[PDB]
Amino acid sequence: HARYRPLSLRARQTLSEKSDDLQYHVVTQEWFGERVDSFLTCHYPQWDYETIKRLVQQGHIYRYRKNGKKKFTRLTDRLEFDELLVVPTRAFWEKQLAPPSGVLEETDGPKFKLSATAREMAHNMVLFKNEHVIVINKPHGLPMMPTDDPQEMSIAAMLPAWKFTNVAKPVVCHNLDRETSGCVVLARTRNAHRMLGRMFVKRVVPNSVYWSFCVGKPTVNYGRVRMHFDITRGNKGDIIVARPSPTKTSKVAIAEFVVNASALEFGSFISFYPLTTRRHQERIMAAHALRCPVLGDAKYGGDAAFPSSLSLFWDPENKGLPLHLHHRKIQLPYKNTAGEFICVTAPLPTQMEKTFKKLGWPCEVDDPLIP
RNA sequence: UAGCAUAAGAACUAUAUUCUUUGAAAUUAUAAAAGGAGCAGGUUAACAAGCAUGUGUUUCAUCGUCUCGUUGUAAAGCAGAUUU
Repeated sequence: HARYRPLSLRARQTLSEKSDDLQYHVVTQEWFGERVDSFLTCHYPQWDYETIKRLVQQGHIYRYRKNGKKKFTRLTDRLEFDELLVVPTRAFWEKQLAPPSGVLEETDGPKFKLSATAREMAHNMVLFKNEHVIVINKPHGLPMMPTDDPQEMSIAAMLPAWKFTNVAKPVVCHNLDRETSGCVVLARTRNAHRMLGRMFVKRVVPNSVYWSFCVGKPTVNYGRVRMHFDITRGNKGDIIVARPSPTKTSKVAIAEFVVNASALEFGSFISFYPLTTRRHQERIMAAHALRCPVLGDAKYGGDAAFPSSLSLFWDPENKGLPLHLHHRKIQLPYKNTAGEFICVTAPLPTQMEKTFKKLGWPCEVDDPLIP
């Protein structure tokens, strides 16, 4: 909810101590030795153990031992005689600036019906599935989140389709562009989502690859690309200023590009291994840092991503050419029976398969750079 | 402020007494100042009851979209580097 401001540690402590919306449960003879978690579970049936643990471990719920200081306790610590246990209230969470933990609130929303054809499409889309995670081959044209036009299809909309024998639908762990296809990961459970979210933040060891067909050939076969973006809002779209040097408000974008095989100076096949997440880092780096736009990228390589070189295969005047960028070989923490991590791949889309076949290069090949 | 001068034989001498006289130093000492290399820290940054010019607005992030909007989070979150 709104009216929640970012608070430093001192500000949070000051607000917590000043607020009068606190309930003090006395520890009597009957609840002396009872554990904190059991006491809270008994006294707050409406709350969930997740909320209990979050509050206790983040300090929103504490105890006062008459010691002149508020002790912050673990869930496994025993209580004591004639001591207070301070717990906030709905008033504490709402009528002030301190935001609550993202569980205790009772927010809810409606549902949405899906057609049998859509469910079958989702089932065919699914690639890998276990008790924790799903990896699906998101197509080219479909978007991930709802578009500026509410009446449009989306992966978020289709999410309930692959709610296999689970009460709650999975949650997307990361998002792809509306023009890029390939693997996308869904966490089945909330704990799985929290654990797997640490993969998609900025990292130094690549775990996924992007196969791209780029017009032109970079001067070097393998290398690293680093660009600092200063995304800002514009009239309708957003401006993306890219610079080589850092800046206070800029965000870095790092990738490792390997030219798997280049036909000639006209076209090339590149693999991008990103160490960072930014709006359109792969496309921007291919277009500017490498000076080799993707074969279907009109947003950056306008009139240059559609070359007359491949007039025999693709019509240069057909601006609807799908982007020749494909997410592939996402590596997951979960291992297999052989002891090695699970690397889920996605088959190349129709256009990239056609281009590879026409150039004579094989399509189904294992990328050793992502073990 | 009233009281305090003066006094001649017993010979090293006894914890007892607050008296001989200061009531306002009207700062600025310390020379002055600017932006490759050296040392140190941090790299799990710094800031955050915010921001913008009384008003409008959640924070940070998941590679959305052309304003709209899904999800997580309220830190287990956010700069830059992660090489031998």
